[PDB]
Amino acid sequence: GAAILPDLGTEILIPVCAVIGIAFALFQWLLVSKVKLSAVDHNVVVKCAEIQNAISEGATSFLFTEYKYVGIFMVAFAILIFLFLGSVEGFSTSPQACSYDKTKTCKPALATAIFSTVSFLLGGVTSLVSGFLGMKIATYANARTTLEARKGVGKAFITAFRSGAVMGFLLAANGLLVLYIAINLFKIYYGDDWGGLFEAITGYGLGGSSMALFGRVGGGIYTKAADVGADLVGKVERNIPEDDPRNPAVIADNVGDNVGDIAGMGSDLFGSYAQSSCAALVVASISSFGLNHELTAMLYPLIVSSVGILVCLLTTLFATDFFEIKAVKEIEPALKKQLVISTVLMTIGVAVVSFVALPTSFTIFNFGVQKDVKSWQLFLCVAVGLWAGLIIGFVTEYYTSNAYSPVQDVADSCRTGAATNVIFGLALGYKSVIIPIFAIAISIFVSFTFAAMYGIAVAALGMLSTIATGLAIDAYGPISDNAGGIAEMAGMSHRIRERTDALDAAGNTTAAIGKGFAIGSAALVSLALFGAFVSRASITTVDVLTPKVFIGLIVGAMLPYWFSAMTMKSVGSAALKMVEEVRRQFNTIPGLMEGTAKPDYATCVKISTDASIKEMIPPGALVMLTPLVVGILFGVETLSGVLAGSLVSGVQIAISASNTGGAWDNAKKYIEAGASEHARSLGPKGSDCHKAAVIGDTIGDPLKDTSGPSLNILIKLMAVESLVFAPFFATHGGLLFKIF
Amino acid sequence: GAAILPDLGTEILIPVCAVIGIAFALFQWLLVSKVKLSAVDHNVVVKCAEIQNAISEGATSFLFTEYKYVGIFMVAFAILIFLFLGSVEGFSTSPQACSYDKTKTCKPALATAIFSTVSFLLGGVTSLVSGFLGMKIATYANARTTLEARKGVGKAFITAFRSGAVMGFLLAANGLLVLYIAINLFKIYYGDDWGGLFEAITGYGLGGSSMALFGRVGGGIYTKAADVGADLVGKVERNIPEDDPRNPAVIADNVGDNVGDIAGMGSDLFGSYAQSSCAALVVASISSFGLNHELTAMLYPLIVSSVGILVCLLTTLFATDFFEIKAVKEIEPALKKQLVISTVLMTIGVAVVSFVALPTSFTIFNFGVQKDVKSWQLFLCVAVGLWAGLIIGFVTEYYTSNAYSPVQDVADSCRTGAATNVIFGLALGYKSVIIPIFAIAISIFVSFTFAAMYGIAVAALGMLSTIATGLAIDAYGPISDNAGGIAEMAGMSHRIRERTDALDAAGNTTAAIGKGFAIGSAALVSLALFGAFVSRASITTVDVLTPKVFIGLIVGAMLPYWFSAMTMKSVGSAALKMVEEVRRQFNTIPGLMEGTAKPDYATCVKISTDASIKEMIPPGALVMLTPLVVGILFGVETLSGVLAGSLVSGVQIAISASNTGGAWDNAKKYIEAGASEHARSLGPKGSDCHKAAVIGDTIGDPLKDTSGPSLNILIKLMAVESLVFAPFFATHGGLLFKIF
Ligand SMILES: [K+]
Ligand SMILES: [K+]
Ligand SMILES: [Mg+2]
Ligand SMILES: [Mg+2]
Ligand SMILES: [Mg+2]
Ligand SMILES: [Mg+2]
Ligand SMILES: [Mg+2]
Ligand SMILES: [Mg+2]
Ligand SMILES: [Mg+2]
Ligand SMILES: [Mg+2]
Ligand SMILES: [Mg+2]
Ligand SMILES: [Mg+2]
Repeated sequence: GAAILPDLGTEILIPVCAVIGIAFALFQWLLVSKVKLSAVDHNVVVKCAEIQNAISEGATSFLFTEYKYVGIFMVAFAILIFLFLGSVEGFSTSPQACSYDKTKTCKPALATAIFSTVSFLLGGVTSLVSGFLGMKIATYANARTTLEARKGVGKAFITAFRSGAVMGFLLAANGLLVLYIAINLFKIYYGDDWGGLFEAITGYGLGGSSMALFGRVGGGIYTKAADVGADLVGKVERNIPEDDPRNPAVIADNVGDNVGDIAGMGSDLFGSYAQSSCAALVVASISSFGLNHELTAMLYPLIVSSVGILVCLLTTLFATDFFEIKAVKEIEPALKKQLVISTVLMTIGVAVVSFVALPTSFTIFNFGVQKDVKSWQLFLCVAVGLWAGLIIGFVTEYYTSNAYSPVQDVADSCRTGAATNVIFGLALGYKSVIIPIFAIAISIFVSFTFAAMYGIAVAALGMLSTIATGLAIDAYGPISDNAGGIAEMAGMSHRIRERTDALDAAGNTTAAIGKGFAIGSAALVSLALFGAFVSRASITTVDVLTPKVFIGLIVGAMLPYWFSAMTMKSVGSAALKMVEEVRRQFNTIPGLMEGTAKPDYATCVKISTDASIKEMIPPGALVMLTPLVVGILFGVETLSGVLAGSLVSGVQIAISASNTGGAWDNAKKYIEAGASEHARSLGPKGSDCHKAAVIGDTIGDPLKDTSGPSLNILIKLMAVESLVFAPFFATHGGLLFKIF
Repeated sequence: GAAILPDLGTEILIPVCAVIGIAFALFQWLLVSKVKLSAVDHNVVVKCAEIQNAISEGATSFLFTEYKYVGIFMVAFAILIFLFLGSVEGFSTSPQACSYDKTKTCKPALATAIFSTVSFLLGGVTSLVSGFLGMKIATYANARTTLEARKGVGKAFITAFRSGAVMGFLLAANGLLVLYIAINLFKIYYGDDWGGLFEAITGYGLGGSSMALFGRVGGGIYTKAADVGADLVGKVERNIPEDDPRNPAVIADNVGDNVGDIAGMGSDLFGSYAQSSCAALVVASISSFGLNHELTAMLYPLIVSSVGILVCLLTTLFATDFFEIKAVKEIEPALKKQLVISTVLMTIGVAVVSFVALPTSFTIFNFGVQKDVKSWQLFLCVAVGLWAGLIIGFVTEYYTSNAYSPVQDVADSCRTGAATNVIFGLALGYKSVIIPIFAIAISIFVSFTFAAMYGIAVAALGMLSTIATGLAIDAYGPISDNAGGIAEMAGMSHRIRERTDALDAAGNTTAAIGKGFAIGSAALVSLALFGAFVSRASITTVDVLTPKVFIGLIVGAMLPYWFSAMTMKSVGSAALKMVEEVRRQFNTIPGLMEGTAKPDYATCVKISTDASIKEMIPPGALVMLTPLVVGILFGVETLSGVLAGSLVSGVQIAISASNTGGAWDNAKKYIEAGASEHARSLGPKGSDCHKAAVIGDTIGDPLKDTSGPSLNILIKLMAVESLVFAPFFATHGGLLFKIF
């Protein structure tokens, strides 16, 4: 059944909304350019601009180096996709029976091996463009946020948030436009074979998350080596302020906010967006929508994202035009309003899209059977994902903001030293998982029940339907974080650093919230892909109580720990070398501590550049080799176990790591600000409580910026990778069981 | 068909072997009594006796308090068991057709409800005896180990190890003999109805682990609050030795080792022994052994345990007589040789047992079907668990002993502060899970394939066939811990503490190893019980990709994190109180720091007692209520997911926590001993490195002694509980799906 909105309306609506989001982001970049500064007050403006240039050059330099390796890996792995998928029907040029309906004839499997390779490289390139653009705006707006901090918090907040929105709307409108364009290009070849079209398209998400795994790990290693080294020697050993220009690791630290927290994060979320859209597409592909070639209903996920951009645009105005921040206590509530407003507005949006872009009745593929589904049931699938996200944001704020007891109790535990600070921090993180898991389970139950794997996929997209806003609040953070580091390197007034610090602490909470959305959506989308994988691999039942599935389940559950071991050990080893370097400079360069001599920044940049590029590779290998190794040697049943186990296991450590690290940071920020008497009782900066907080903060650095947030990528990447290679695994895999 | 070993022989062999183990234990306790002391230098002998009595009194006191609460919970829960099980057939007294053979009449379900309650209480009481006896031997051997340290490590080693063996053989022979007696007593009633005989018997393990959960958590909180408090204030703050008699928290610290590391541990391992034997028995009971009433083969697991006692007796003689330690580097290898010899001897013993106690062919129940199994396949089932254990032992040694690079690098990482020490230690723990998980997976695959759930249960039992020795080397540790604690409190020479420190470091590794075995066997027995549950609940297929199962899976996987949040927070909070109290005495009691005034030990004992008796309740409730809540509300399918999820997810956190904490401890011991240039450069005691090590160690305290080791109980306890209540859930559960 056709919908109210005709195919031509949809063909127009989607890219119109994208260009709108692009226009809007370009516009926000313009308003941010209204803040003038050059390296030619005035003496302070010149210094800020010199510091920005140092950071901007350091950031661009690292991404270029990083993307070189990753681009090469991108090219190599694309050959593997062509070869393995092409080998399914021996590289035949002949058409064959449809995988989904043996009464019909489909395009040759080799064409699909080729179009998978193309969309993969599309996804890889879009992923790199995402993180790179985000870096460009972030390294542009940081000093602009510092300069506007001379006029109050509100003025600096806007600059930071407008700039976060630039990244938000650019990433979200570009990822949509490319997908839409790819789908229409692909359709030219595939014609009536939508099954093959969208099976090819799923390479897009595989491309996105592949180039994101390396950018999150590599970026995260770079940034945390510097962070730990700068803060330990600077603040704990030498009693100098954070981000002090004497500290040789400060440039690498602040560069690191852009190459990890911004660039890697942008790629990470692009992967999430792309996989969730593609997952929905691949199931609709072989449900009534794709079989009846109903284009509008087929592109329902892209229509939801389209409305999401408009909703997020109106939402953004509330924090950019309609309201101003007068007290620092208004920052976190302002950012949270963004989530609440977008969630409420988008519920209405999805209601409308569900009403105009869907027939009231259709069928959804359900493990070999066309299942009857109503459009109001699909509305609820998108909606549970959307609201689960908001719930996750709220619980995450509660456990990571210093406006509430959990983080204040952690700061408070500093009176008895670093050991109690850490025990309390760990326990907080563990505790934090409870509600998010419950929210995820409710989303799974509701959406699985109504619409099977498609429902779960659109629940994932629901949670990410507000991604422009989500990215905006998140990106706002590292921009504020740089703004404070620049203020201190520029030797500005203490009132400036206090303002940026308030903006920064809100960004800490905000970045934890972003991790929650990433982990929540990854859980949902991976589950949906898992289901699609099982179908595509022609498995009758994934029975937990079979030797093959169970070994996969327990081994898959171990993988997130293995991955965490590597990345933790890497940061630890790199930070250890950074500390030794910072100490060397302080102890051998005369006048450095005195303020007479310049530190050698480039040496610290090198330590974390060398460590990141080298050490990003094994965890990257572990994630990408696991589907291939298990699928080839052990078979699709065992890989099924690996996927379920790594999902339910990886999710727990991801959440606890991110929240623990976030809480330790904000506990530290609490002490540093001294905005209440309790906070003031743990101070001043330099006290034993403050230093204990800093210890916990630096332990949490790799937890929340390297291992923790990369875990969502590990889970969803393996899931999509498994689906893509399912025909190959089902045919040529299971080797060890065929031999013995 | 009958085995070579006739039923009457088996009836004799088993108790004879239990009596041999009990006689051996008594003999060792006798030889240990040859070390004389009394409280009535010669002052050194007197001071040791007074300190020992203060520790004995404290430990006997706490367990009485703890066991009183637990014994009351036990009685209540036993009523719950009777009521819920009896309600399945409305408490009818009428016999019904046997589920395993409709041509036969079985005893009423009501009788099984009664005998299940009886076996539950038996297991609970035996668990309590196990922990209490262990505490009584440990608190008898501690000061005798101190006095013998005057003659050297070798002498001290012998008394500590002889004593650990007292516990090991008493616990193994007692667990065995009680189970043998219960089976014969229940048989008087059940007659030919072996299915019901052994279904009732499974409450034994349920009682064993129910009580162990509280003994582990309660004792664990008690000891760790003291430990962290004593260590932080005394060592990091006040710069005094560890276990210094001036420190008010030292008595509670050392009582703690007996109350947690001994009594808790003893109950814990008893539950493992009981569940594995019971898991094997239920499956055999409705296989050919039970269907054909072949006693010898039915009691195969008990015969294996009978032989293990004898094997371990021999093995013990190698560390007790045939070899003398004369140098500190020989302690760990002696300890490791215990595992090696027992494993090799038991491989032979298990071969002999498999040859004389089984018919060459038989059938094992396999989800409704009788699976043809051969006796050499069964030999391999128990042998693969036996050998997986040793691998776990070797790998765990490699990660927790300061003789190897992992821990030495952790210690080395102290050179850059507490933050790096914590990052390295966490990474070490994560890294450590890999081989054990693979070892468990291999064991599952082999034993699952050959003999389904019975094979799996029998592999778990295999892993614990050498439990007398396993307990011996383990119990050796806390005894050695107290010995150095007593030596310091007694003001004995530096040389004595040096010998005890060498004994105690080996104990840290040995404690990690015991944890490895408990987690390994927990995974195995839980999976077997999971499978039995599924049949008992008449579940046709546990399909991962159904809404009901998957939500159980993701929620199940979260439970171990919820549990770790609670226990970590408890210790953190009680430790924070302990620190405040210790600081108060040092700061306000004139003459304390000077050693002319005595501290108030009792107040610290009271803080540990109050926190542990209170805060053991919620995590205990989380474990025991979960099957009931899920089974009653959501039904057996969902509970299935929960059983799988908590298994695969819980083992990862249990392994990484135990090993990280172990590594932090021995990294500290390495610095404290200065037995090489590298270790010395990190010292001396009181250096910034040492204090960084102490910070790591104290964070590790609750990880490895409260949360970590209790996790194996969480996993395995929910598994027996689900099986025991399975008929009740299958019939009266799943309400939320019945209402709607
Ligand atoms: K941040
Ligand atoms: K120990
Ligand atoms: Mg920092
Ligand atoms: Mg930063
Ligand atoms: Mg910063
Ligand atoms: Mg921060
Ligand atoms: Mg940081
Ligand atoms: Mg201690
Ligand atoms: Mg101790
Ligand atoms: Mg001790
Ligand atoms: Mg120890
Ligand atoms: Mg300790």
